[PDB]
Amino acid sequence: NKPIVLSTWNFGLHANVEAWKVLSKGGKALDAVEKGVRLVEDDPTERSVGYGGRPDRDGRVTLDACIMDENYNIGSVACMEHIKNPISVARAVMEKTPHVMLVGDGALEFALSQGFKKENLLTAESEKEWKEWLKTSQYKPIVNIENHDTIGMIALDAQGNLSGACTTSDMAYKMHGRVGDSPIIGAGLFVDNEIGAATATGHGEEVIRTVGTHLVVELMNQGRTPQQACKEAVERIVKIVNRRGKNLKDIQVGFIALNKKGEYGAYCIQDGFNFAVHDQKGNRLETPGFALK
Amino acid sequence: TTNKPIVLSTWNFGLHANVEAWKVLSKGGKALDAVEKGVRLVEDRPDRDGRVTLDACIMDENYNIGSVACMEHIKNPISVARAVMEKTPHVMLVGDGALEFALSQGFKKENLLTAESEKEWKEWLKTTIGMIALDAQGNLSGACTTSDMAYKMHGRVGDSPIIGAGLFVDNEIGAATATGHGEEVIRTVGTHLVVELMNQGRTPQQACKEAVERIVKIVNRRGKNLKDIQVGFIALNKKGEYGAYCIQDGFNFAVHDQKGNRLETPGFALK
Ligand SMILES: N[C@@H](CC(=O)NO)C(=O)O
Repeated sequence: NKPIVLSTWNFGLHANVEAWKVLSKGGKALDAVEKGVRLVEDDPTERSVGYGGRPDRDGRVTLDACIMDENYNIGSVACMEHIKNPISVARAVMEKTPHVMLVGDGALEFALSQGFKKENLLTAESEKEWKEWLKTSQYKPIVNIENHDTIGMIALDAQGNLSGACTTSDMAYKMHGRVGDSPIIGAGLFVDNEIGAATATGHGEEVIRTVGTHLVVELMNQGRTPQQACKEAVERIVKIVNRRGKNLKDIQVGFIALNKKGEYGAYCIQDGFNFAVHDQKGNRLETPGFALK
Repeated sequence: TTNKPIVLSTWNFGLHANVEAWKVLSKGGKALDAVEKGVRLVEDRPDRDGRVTLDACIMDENYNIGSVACMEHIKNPISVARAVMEKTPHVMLVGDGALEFALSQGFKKENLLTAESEKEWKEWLKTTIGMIALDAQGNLSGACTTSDMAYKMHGRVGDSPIIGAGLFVDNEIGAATATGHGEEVIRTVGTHLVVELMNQGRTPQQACKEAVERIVKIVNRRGKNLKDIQVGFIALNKKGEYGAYCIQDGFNFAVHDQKGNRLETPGFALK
């Protein structure tokens, strides 16, 4: 039932508190996801443990984010530098332009024109670690409990409307200009008010290649419970990884989903993914099942 | 009875791209080379700041994908997209980083703004192809490419470089490529939708039409007038059956199999 908000990782547990304040007050799902994410972007303690702080291999912090409302309105930004609140900029792309995605310079120029301010997002430690990783430049992207940077959040409000948001600076030491799943509708996020929503975390390339969240939602449309849909999407990714001659231990993909009745579910390739669910009973960290036994 | 090889592409000028793909396919070549060469032909207006930025993506028979968006100074984006897929651990590069990669792979940096495109942009200030193929081995691939920024905001990205929007290929199901307003293809994840419908037992024709019909319903729920929204798809399955459908009339597509290259007009929803 409802309202209910679900989100990826510890960062999501934190974002959930603000999201829930909006939701419990009868607020719009879209404000609640924007407001929950902004709570973590703006929390200096979260930033200080690395939130939104990963640099690409050129030492540049570049952010991917998108947001989706209950009526297929979307906004997204990819490879955006110097702006701390990318979800809000994505919301502006949605609301203030006839486009759905800006990237690079253009996404920053647009942010600046909407009143957002340039700041340095690169902490000294991250800079230091970057300088150190550059000695060998061995790109080994990892996504787990100790290494992640995503808030994917999906919520059903009091009116029975869905919305969602996804955002990251991951992956650290990506090639400059690299875009993950986080800003791509149907990869890192998809919301259809008639069926359900889903968001994701893990190796973005794999999410993008399988159009993961769209698949999850289409599986809810085809009769699956949210959990079953996440499981089947993950099982699709597992087959594809194998057909590709790759080793599944190198790949983490986690999905969470919400249907229109507020039922929820979650599944992942590997153990080492958790999500946060806040309904009327409170805010909980749950760990779903996984395919790689 | 499989119909292979077969290539389809969007719009009238698909006829010509099809002839380049067919040179590859008629010799038993890979779908992947066929679509690449095909949309290269199309490659051989700027954004509102006078900058020519290009988008492309490519998808082969085994879920390999590559994509470039808002990339400047490189004529043949589809081939950089192919380099992304094959030579990087990533699937999409944009902006300056896509260019820096292109240059490291030996692509030539060039000026893309023609004499007359420049003067038409200054003027305005004062006032695209998808291709899918099935090769002789029975494998699919797809490519699309776009170079018209239509004076949009610097950094705007349409559907051409987004997997599941402008292009999707599943070798155990089929392939689709999209036409029409990028923002609407993106929002509806159009080509992934088409292919999952083929996976739900629709023929390519039925999947294109039902995709479009779901999207008409979405446009309705958004309070927009269908006349302002153009979306369409062409699709191919593993048996070489194909189809095509759109919201509105006036889009054609080109199809080449052993019966030859030809232009066809699909059905449309807006009557
Ligand atoms: N999906 C992100 C990585 C991630 O989930 N990080 O927690 C990416 O590919 O950029």
